[PDB]
Amino acid sequence: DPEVTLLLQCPGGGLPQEQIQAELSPAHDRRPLPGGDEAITAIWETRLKAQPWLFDAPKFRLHSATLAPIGSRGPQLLLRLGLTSYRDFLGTNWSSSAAWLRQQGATDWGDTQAYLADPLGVGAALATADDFLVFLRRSRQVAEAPGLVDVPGGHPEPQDLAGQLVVHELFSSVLQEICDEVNLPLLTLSQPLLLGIARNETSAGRASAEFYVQCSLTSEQVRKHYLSGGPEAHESTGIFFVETQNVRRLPETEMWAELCPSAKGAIILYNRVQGSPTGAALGSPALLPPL
Ligand SMILES: CCNC(=O)N1CCNC(=O)[C@H]1CC(=O)OC
Repeated sequence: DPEVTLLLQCPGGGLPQEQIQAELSPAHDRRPLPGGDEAITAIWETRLKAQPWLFDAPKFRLHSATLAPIGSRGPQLLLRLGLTSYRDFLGTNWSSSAAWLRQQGATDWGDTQAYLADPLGVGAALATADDFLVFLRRSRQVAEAPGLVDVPGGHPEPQDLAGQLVVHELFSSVLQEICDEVNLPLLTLSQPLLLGIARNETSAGRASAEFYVQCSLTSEQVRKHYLSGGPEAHESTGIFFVETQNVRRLPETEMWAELCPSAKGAIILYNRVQGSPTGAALGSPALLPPL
């Protein structure tokens, strides 16, 4: 799977909000482009003069994520974050010249991402009460990954002493994205666990935080809630469900070729962090079938 790389695999079956620190600093921002940020401004102007209803929006930038020594007390993860925008994304990661910006970042800063917006995405492995994960079909008419399978999520917009509010907005945003797209009541959702961070190499290395969320509704109830919004209540064109039993071997299925990179990230991290048992009981052959 060359189009997805794991930046972080969380310990302990995934980290709760209270174990994560953020450092939001202008030291974590994109570097100005070698010939100047006028190249970004020019692409944006061209785009607005075709689609003048488009708007800019602020985004969090991922710089890096450092895990504590395993088994330690205290904060277990430090997220280093800066600020970027939708405009900066369109002029760097989405640019035809994105590979040239990665090579120049390696040369100038020893960092393939130094000249990339790299907005932080969020996504969920969302499990039902009857042990299915939730999948969404993307419209064939959008610009990014048309017609591909996704999981719930999005790209959160901003608003450890500003740090804790930023971690709160990241955990909040994955629940809000589930309520907005799947049409589930907030009180049917567990507090999220962070499983890890995956990078999309087809989008020049931009990263998504992948979470596990449990729903108290069955697959049939989740489907009713999604459909009862009507076609205007969701950006996706359909919903479907795969038994957690079968998610284990999803990379061997014909579905795998249809998953967008960030959804592949969520499923690899679900299988390594919530699946893959370590103890004698769940590891026994009748509960963990060989091959
Ligand atoms: C639905 C919320 N719109 C949104 O988040 N955008 C990203 C920021 N600006 C935009 O103009 C749109 C572009 C887009 O793809 O929306 C159709």
